[PDB]
Amino acid sequence: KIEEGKLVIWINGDKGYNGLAEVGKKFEKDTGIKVTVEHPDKLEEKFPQVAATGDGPDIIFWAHDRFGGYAQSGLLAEITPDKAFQDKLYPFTWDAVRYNGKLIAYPIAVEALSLIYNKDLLPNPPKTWEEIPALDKELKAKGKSALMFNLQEPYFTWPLIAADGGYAFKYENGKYDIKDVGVDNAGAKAGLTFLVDLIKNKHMNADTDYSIAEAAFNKGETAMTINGPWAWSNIDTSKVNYGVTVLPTFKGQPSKPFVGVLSAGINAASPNKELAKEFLENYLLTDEGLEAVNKDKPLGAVALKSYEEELAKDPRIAATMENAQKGEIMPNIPQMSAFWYAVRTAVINAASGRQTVDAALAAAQTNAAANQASVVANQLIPINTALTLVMMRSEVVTPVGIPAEDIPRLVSMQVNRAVPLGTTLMPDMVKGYAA
Ligand SMILES: OC[C@H]1O[C@H](O[C@H]2[C@H](O)[C@@H](O)[C@@H](O[C@H]3[C@H](O)[C@@H](O)[C@@H](O)O[C@@H]3CO)O[C@@H]2CO)[C@H](O)[C@@H](O)[C@@H]1O
Repeated sequence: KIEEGKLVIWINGDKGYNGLAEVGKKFEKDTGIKVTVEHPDKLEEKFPQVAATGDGPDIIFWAHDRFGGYAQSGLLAEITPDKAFQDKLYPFTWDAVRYNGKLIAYPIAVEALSLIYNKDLLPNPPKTWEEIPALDKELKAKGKSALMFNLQEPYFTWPLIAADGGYAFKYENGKYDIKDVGVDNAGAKAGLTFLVDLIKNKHMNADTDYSIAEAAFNKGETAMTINGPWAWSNIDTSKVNYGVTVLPTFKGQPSKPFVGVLSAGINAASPNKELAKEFLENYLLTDEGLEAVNKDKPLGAVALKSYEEELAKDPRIAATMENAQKGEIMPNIPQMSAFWYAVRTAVINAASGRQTVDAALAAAQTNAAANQASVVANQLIPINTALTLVMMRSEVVTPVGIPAEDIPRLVSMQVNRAVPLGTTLMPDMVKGYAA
């Protein structure tokens, strides 16, 4: 699918890919180089799996946190901006995409979660997490809710987990100490406990995901959500009169969102490295280029100084940078995805009641040092067999499969194909796995 003299680009489905495609059509008009923008599911998992070979796209877009792992594995071309080009972008954004000395991607924009609120339900939004139970009660009476946001992705809960002292890897000297993990300290427990009580007290549902929370906010049913700049386009379109503001504090500490830098990497395997560079440097990272993407879905505070100077005038963007400042830039180290999986698991388990907070975070501290494991058949499993534990073991494999953490829930569910011993159990092999 990668061919000399064409570009294939991958970007996430929540970003402005139609806008990016317009930049691509301008590139093609100038250069004769066809550009195809795709937004695959699980692209960030898909990329390391397929570029491992020589496949995948010429250009990949993601937050910088995933980049060091791609670099560590040799999947990224070292990029070669000249000093004048580097000077067009904020130094702290190049920092985000520097790994083991080398620039491994182009920074595009600075993403931080903010509190989004409906001015016609809550004209004065809460300054603290602690007042939200009371607010939800008052609003429940009016047939509304106070707050909904995606609880299936740790990105969204981390600001609260971090507020009172949770952290990922301790930053010491000038290094991240990957032996000093902070997902199971007192502050982390306090934050996750506070969320678990929101659910226990019926102020939030453990099953709330991205699209549920978005539909509810945009339909005027809940007073508040937590989301990024990319979400503002759809709220605009729904004519909710909304504001963007600083996240609530918890125990008098600011929420500390993990800050991402949307970045564009060039595939080490691409025979279009120069074309990709000229697309990125001369078409995308221009006022016009970024405008076109931003108009589709807002980017946040862009890395390009000249266009940010304009965007910075928007209170929404100032709100984004205030939240950014209170939070922390994500590491880009390879251990970041293991960290995220460990915390994903902990949050989902604690919130659903499958595990206590303390137990869930103890497991997260241990798992942050490991890697996401998948279900592997421990026996020949004939077609239509109801799964028992002795049929399933756990292994760190690529491509990943059903999460090993799902084994208990798999018990009694049926496979729809014969699964040989040692085969990775995939989601499409199990009947009813969608639920
Ligand atoms: O939860 C499992 C998940 O963990 C890792 O995903 C994290 C991303 O790496 C990280 O950048 C961030 O993702 C957010 C984006 O930055 C933002 O642009 C927007 O698209 O929302 C994203 C959150 O949904 O946080 C997530 C974790 O929540 C890991 O790399 C993934 O492969 C893995 O599936």
